[PDB]
Amino acid sequence: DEYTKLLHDGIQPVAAIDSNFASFTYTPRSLPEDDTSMAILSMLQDMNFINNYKIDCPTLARFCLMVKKGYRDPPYHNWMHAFSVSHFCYLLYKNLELTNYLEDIEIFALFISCMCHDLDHRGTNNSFQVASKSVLAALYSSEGSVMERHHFAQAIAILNTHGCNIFDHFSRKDYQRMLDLMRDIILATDLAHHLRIFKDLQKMAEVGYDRNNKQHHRLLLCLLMTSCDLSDQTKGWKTTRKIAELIYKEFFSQGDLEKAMGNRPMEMMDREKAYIPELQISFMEHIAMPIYKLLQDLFPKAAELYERVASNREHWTKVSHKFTIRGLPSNNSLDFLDEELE
Ligand SMILES: Sc1ccc(Cc2ccc(Cl)cc2Cl)nn1
Ligand SMILES: [Mg+2]
Ligand code: NA
Ligand SMILES: [Zn+2]
Repeated sequence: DEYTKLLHDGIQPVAAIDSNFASFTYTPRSLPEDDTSMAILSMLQDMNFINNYKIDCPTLARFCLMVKKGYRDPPYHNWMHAFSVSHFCYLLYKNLELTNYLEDIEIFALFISCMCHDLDHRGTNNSFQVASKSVLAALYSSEGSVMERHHFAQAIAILNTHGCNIFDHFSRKDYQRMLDLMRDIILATDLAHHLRIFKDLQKMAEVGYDRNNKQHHRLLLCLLMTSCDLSDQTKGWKTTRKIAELIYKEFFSQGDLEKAMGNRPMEMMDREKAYIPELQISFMEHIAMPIYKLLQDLFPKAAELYERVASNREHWTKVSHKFTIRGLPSNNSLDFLDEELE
């Protein structure tokens, strides 16, 4: 039983999970899925949020289980994505020393937002609102349908479930503050939102981060959230390769249906038009690398993250020069590439 087992698991120290658990080299997708709820509790305890906010541990256990259950099983947008995004939030706390830059409550909200940010994703994305089917239209678009309102609504539905409100003992002001933070942070996972605020993020990085500037706190939270969402690109080759398989398996299931029903899919969802290495390069150069470059500009200790993403972009570039990979094979695996690179 998940609940009894999670109650019996108490709250472990992070040293009981792995000595590298707080390292940027750690791959949280290596952790067995049955141990991830325990790891969530361990991270919250290690960041001192359980004690400092007087969180009821049974209520938190139930909350964690409800959030996990609120994910479906498409290839990419599942609980293991939310878990690995949440783990990266913890890595930023530990390695960038976020308490020196943000309030305790903003960091707590960021972590809970990471857990909840893709709730009830069904492996479909019809959000781009572009007339072209080109990947470039998608990579530049700053408007869309905002699916992220639903993810937030699912989070609030969990909090409004009897026995699951981890914040119900908060003051009315702190309760509203937490929910407003969750809304803003979850809405920030929309790439259209990121593209709307990009110029303001650049301006912040140019002038320098001001810990006394409240607009800078807002912008930084958005940047950190997107950096958590894309953190699979900051690990090694095997992670970026595996995640590309998942992203495109998910995309192609949508696109295959759209094509079958006589509709034009986005080109990145059309297995006949989607050159995966080239698409990965484009996403990394347009979206991911600039995010981690901004992060490095604000936090010199984040330099290794940018350099990992850049290294992974160069791996995909080598792949693109040696292979023409249009769509995915019938088994959805490009794992032969691991031996090709070394
Ligand atoms: S790391 C990563 C993350 C997402 C995607 C798919 C993808 C998603 C959105 C856009 Cl606008 C473009 C692409 Cl190509 N690919 N790689
Ligand atoms: Mg999302
Ligand atoms: Na996503
Ligand atoms: Zn996500």
